[PDB]
Amino acid sequence: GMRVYLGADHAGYELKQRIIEHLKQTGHEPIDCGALRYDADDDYPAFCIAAATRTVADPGSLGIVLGGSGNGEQIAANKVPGARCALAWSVQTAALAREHNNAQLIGIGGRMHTVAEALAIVDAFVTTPWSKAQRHQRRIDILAEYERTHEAPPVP
Amino acid sequence: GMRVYLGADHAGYELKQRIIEHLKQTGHEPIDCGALRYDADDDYPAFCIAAATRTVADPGSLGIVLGGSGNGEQIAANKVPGARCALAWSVQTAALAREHNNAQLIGIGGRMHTVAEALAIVDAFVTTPWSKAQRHQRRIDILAEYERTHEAPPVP
Ligand SMILES: O=P(O)(O)OC[C@H]1O[C@H](O)[C@H](O)[C@H](O)[C@@H]1O
Ligand SMILES: O=P(O)(O)OC[C@H]1O[C@H](O)[C@H](O)[C@H](O)[C@@H]1O
Repeated sequence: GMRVYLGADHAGYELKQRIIEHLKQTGHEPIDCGALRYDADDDYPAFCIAAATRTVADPGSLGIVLGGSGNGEQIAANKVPGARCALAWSVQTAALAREHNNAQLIGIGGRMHTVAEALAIVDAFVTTPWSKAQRHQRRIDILAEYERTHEAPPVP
Repeated sequence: GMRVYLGADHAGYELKQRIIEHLKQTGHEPIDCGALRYDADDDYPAFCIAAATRTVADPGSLGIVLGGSGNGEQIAANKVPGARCALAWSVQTAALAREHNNAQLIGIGGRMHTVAEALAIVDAFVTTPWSKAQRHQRRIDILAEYERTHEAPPVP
């Protein structure tokens, strides 16, 4: 049972609703950060930042951000200090986001997948463990340090 | 002809050399930020931060970050202030990254695509114009302001 913060704009809104239901039915705890209704002109960054901020503030939780293409949503989420947001476009990439990047969040482009495909991605994301492998941790650490100082690490 | 800053770790290294060749042959200006050799144990963040930093520092340029899965690489690039790095997993997502997100960078997962698929992704990214549509600019602006102030925009 994972806690999962969900954020979506209008383009991800109906998929977000289906994912909430799916997560409830599969033993997890979805928390809706908005949008709480369909507003055709609404702007994804607020909801992505909301979901990412909550996820980083609640260590051990996960987050999913949803819009049309997934890319703006993950870009926005990655601007939150400490957040690592992968773009999940397949079951394999959702799994690797957890296993290699210890990604707390994924973005999913609601316009790029059928509901069934999207729910399979969600499943992979919420069930795949972080490997804790030394090299993966080292790379996350290097990034975390860069976030702290904004000093670009040297290239060999 | 675009200027394109390229970064890669060992997993994206061979694909990078291939993309450099392709960009030269198609009238563009690639600039290699490393890795300059195959090193099986090397760490993607420095190469991605390097490419993203150079790209943001040179308005009008684009950048491409390359690794195994693409996701760690775009996460790293997105930590650079002002950088918008999309995960390009298809010709469509490469195109929309430019059209909708005015993304200066894409990440590509070398282990996820054939060379021919990757090069078609590259072509879409370096030839698709930014739309400049009001709503897309507004969202990019909202994100830039969050980046500047870390004041999370309010959610309805
Ligand atoms: O405003 P519309 O619905 O056309 O587009 C909204 C979408 O724009 C871009 O594609 C963003 O990456 C994001 O996915 C957002 O959901
Ligand atoms: O160290 P190895 O080669 O197993 O993996 C390296 C890869 O790790 C992760 O997948 C990152 O997202 C990135 O794609 C990197 O290139």
